[PDB]
Amino acid sequence: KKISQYACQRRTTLNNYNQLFTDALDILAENDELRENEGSCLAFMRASSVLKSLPFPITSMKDTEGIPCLGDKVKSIIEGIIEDGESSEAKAVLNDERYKSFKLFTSVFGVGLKTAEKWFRMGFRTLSKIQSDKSLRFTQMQKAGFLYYEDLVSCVNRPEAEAVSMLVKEAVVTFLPDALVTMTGGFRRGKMTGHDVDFLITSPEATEDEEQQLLHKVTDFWKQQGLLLYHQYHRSVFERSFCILKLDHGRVHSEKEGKGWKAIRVDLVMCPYDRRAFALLGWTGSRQFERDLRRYATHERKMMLDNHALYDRTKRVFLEAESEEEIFAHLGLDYIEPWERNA
Repeated sequence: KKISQYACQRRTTLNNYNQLFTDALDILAENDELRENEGSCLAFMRASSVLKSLPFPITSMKDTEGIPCLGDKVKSIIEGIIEDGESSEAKAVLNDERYKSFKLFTSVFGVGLKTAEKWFRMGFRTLSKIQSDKSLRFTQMQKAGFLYYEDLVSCVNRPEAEAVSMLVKEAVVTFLPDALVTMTGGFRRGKMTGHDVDFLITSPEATEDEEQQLLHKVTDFWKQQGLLLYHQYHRSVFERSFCILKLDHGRVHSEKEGKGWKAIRVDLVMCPYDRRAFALLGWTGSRQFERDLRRYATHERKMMLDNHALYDRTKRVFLEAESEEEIFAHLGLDYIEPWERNA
């Protein structure tokens, strides 16, 4: 069996035998991303992704034979790690001032690349200086990011994601009692931690007006309960909401006070019932698994896959699916479980 270049033709569990290589490659991809070197970034991400799927650790350069997405630049990074136990290249990025600042500024909710470049070019290097500056002005998203900084930079754990899950279902069934709530993202793929909790909401019986208003009702309901700390909606091409919820500690059933609550990033997506298999596939990730799913669909099958449909260009028909298994089968792909999509 020859290893495929597509992550959607590989099984990638959270058991990484090559973390010494993939951690170095992820730093190198992140660096390029923060410099807007998209091509160099995507190239590092594909190499990192293929090594995460390996059932054994690389111990020599010979172990690298037959593996796709392993260019000449990437091979020199691999050899360097085999020789020293560390990547001088990734260590350089870790010591780079632009990398250090961009990673720190974008760690604030509301801060993207244009805001992080602006602050860096003003001579700012710490959040303390940003926050106390009397001339800087911030967006409502950034103020929330600064206000709940420590809680948001703290990992969201599985008991917390479940405590959030209960709050989402309770709020949703108040307006659409037949609605299906599904936890997506890294938590669906078996991750222990995340930076946020994602949910997909859908209703068999709901009308166009009912699905358009549900996220507004859910948030108004949390606002009346005093649980909403921040919210931002985004029109349909799905109805989305990006919140910051107040999560009381008494709601968290873990093995483990000083302020009995934690601010949690929650993302909600409402989708029409007949597009649910596509939305679940699209919102489960990982990001590399999606990119390869769409790349394989286009290059191999002459099909167009997105978050709401699968179109066959040869047959001139949209392909229907009531499940992710049906989408895989239409793509001519063996089914890959959510826990094998950690590409």
